[PDB]
Amino acid sequence: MDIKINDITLGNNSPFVLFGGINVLESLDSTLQTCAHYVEVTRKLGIPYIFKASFDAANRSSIHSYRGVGLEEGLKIFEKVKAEFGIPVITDVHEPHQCQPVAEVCDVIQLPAFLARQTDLVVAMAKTGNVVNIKKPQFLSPSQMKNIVEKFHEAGNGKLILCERGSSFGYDNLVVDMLGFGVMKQTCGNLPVIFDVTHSLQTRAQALDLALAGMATRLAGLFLESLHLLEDFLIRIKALDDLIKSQPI
Amino acid sequence: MDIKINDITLGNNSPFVLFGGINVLESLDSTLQTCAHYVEVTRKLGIPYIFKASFDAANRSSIHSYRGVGLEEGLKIFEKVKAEFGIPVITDVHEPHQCQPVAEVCDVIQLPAFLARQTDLVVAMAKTGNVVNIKKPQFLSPSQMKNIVEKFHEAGNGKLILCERGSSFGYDNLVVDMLGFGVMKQTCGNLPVIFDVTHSLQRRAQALDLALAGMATRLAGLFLESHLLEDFLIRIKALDDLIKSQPILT
Amino acid sequence: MDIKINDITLGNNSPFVLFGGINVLESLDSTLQTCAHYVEVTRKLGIPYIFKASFDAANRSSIHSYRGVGLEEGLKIFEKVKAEFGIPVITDVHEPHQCQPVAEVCDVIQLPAFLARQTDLVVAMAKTGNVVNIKKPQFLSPSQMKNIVEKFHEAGNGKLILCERGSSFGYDNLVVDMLGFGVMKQTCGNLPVIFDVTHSLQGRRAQALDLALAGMATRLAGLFLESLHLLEDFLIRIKALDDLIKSQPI
Amino acid sequence: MDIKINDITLGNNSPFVLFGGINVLESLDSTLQTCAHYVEVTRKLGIPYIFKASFDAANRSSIHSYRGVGLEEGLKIFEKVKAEFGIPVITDVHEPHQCQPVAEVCDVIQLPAFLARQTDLVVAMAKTGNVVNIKKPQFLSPSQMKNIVEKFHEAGNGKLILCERGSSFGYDNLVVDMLGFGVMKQTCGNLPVIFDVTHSLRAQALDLALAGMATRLAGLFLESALPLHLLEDFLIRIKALDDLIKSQPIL
Ligand SMILES: [Cl-]
Ligand SMILES: [Cl-]
Ligand SMILES: [Cl-]
Ligand code: NA
Repeated sequence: MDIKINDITLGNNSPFVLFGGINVLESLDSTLQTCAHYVEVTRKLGIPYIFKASFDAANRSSIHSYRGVGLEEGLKIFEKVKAEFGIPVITDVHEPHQCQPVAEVCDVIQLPAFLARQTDLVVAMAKTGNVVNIKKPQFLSPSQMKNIVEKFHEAGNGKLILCERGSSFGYDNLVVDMLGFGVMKQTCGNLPVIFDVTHSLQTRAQALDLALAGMATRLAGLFLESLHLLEDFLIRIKALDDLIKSQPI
Repeated sequence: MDIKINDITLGNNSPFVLFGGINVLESLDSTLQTCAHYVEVTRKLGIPYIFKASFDAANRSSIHSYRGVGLEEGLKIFEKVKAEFGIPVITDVHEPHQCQPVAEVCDVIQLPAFLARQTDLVVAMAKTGNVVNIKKPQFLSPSQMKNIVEKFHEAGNGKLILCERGSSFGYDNLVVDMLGFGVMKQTCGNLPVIFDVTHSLQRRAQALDLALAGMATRLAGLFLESHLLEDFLIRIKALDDLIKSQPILT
Repeated sequence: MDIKINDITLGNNSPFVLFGGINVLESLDSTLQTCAHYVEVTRKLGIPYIFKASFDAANRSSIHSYRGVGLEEGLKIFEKVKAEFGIPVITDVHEPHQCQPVAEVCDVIQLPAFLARQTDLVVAMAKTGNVVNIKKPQFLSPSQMKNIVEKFHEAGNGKLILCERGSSFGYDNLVVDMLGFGVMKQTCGNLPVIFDVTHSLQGRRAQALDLALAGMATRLAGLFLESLHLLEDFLIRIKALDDLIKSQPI
Repeated sequence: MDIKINDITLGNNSPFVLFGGINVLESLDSTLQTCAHYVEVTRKLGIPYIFKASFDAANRSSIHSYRGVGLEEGLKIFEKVKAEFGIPVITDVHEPHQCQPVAEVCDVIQLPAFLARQTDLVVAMAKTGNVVNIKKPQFLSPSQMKNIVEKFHEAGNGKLILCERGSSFGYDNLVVDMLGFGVMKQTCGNLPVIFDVTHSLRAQALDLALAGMATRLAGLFLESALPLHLLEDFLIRIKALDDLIKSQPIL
């Protein structure tokens, strides 16, 4: 199943889409400058591009840590991003009440990994009718993903992306099971599967090897965070994706 | 470090405390009935007991499964449980705004595993001044519990219980690392550590083996998401009494 | 199923048997000293005891590392240990040809964990008719032990002990699944199950005590352990727990 | 570091080498037939090829299951393969005494994973001077491969291949850590790394093989286990990705 995001076709047998941008929104001008760069690079490489950021640092590690710009100022920055660039955007939500007004602005809304089993947030996300990105928790198997998709379907929204970020492997370590992408396609009705290579690594030659290996299994998209390093990175990812997508299934 | 919960002393060198009750509150009548059974068994054996229930069923497996009575009517039920049995109670909270009103009635407030890194919730829980049960995520290592404890301490609350639930072990399976109890005591100032045996089991023989193994390491309490109860508790009490009666090694 | 090893009765509902000694035999005199210590402590505590050592260093870390005294001198030392102390002994074998000569002298022969699926070694060990200790590989699940047991039975030997040594847990780490003991008992005919606490690991001997107590709480036939009187202090506590567990009806 | 195996160059920056054949040697005519098919297909696509089989199946799922033709007859069969097709061959050794007899006939000798820490066997394999494939145990981390490599070096043999076969992942189940390849390259001096996709496990073998080879590897290790007739379709896709990845500079 493909999904249309404005102009963009996202699917497991389509050219890969890049989801990319900043950990946490800090200021308008800082964001425009990051986004500008991703757009120029993707535009000449001809890679469809969706801008990502959080407006809220929900898991900030110290009670004195930066909070983010908050919802109100974050949606303003997102509104500026879409008007200046004409691209879709994606952000995460952590509370049912945030869902409707986030979804008014942001093309894709994201269910945070920690919160995948929070049923009221699932329902409030489903209700908006928007494309939803479901971040697979490190503690859930690719087979348990259908249970979450079932909830979204029962609540009447089938426009779902599944997003891989690694699996718990002993203490304090992650491994990405390259067979899990296939399992998710097979049990979840060939919904778009994308690969969050950045969070898979947190526990760069390493990021390139991992991104290539995951994209070799034929995926809808790549999901990251951030002289000319991105561009050279994406040239290599595009070369692989083009080849893979050109072979019959 | 011991924690006083009304007339109960909770600590890794005190007689173990049983936490248990019902999954989700629906009615007063139904709650009082379950709680009465726990009370009668634990009283007969002399085991301290804290009644546990959710007012919001936040991770129900179907979206349309009953969501619980909700905050307002839930707290009314908890009030009547406390009045009728004279025991402490515990419930989980989900948003910052819930913490104060819940803490007015519930002696222990519980931080759900999936919220354990939500800084706003941790702060609002800390500010109640109540005893807090921290449920350990199955993907978090025992040494990472320190970081959560730290956040609570920064926000002014040291009355913390750590609740073991098992660890991710390949796909689907959980294993309980019996060494992780000691790592938590050692790294987290010997806060009371309790063992949620049920979650780890996703059969009576299995629950018994696992509960006995954990209690053998010397723990403040046993946490169920559960004369069947009585027979099980007779065995746990036997082990706990033996272990606790002996001094920690020289 | 219980096993007689000379005068010792090994079984999951019998008093636990301690297995211990040294890693690699170095000389007759230091062997006899180490054994005397274990014998002194276990006799005074009333615990049956089987001495263990390797005559071999098959996995020695450097090609220049110490080899051990080897089979011929190894077997001589085991003869002397047995004549001096009148206790059974246990050693590992890594090659099929080693099995019959080693079994001449050693009461129990041990299938190293790395080799537990090596069909020729299984067969050669089985043919000796001796008591065999099967080390569960860290990479095998408890439900797979039935397959190795089945092979030993096809090769004609049912005097089998199963030995837990932990399971792979990410890179460079082991966890012991306390539910595995019960799975082995249930699927392998209640053969004696023993717990290699020493290999399951890797303040600190705090750790070995915690692990040993947690494992013995599940009701096991025996324990593998290595040594002012730490061994004594550990065993007093393990024996108290074992006596309680074994006095409860299953 | 590259290794020459007769006229084949094996290396992490060279066209991938296929190590393929069967599990256990069973009979002469069947072996030759299966080898013929591998040879035909790899020759057709220009893929360097090394025939693999065991003469001693040491971990059979039942004790009286056929162990294989044994050393003497197994080496005769390998001789016939090399004579008929003119390709290199690879087999596993199980005891020190086997190492010399096997190495005089076989181009690559393999250290089974379950024996990987047996020092006596490592020493005797090292002393042949033969190219050695080291099979990484599923319970061993990538950074611990350097300890095995060091024992081989100490005994005088540096012609070593590292073979990935997956890592234990909970019970009864394997995951391949795609970052494990780079760790082995970095810590073991960029010795050739190959990927045993068969023992790491359909559509799956292909996904897994393509992911592995995307990280830039010296070879692919499989048993036909694949259906033998779909071999060409499988290899066309591997070769396409390998040719892409190898054609770009590193970094
Ligand atoms: Cl996660
Ligand atoms: Cl092992
Ligand atoms: Cl292995
Ligand atoms: Na208060």
